[PDB]
Amino acid sequence: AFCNLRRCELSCRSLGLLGKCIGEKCECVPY
Repeated sequence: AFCNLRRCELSCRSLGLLGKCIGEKCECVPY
């Protein structure tokens, strides 16, 4: 099913950065 963006954000929040949905998948923003 389509990517949960809010779940991806919280999963990146563990490290201290936000999340991006990238095709059924999740990556984070180390800017």
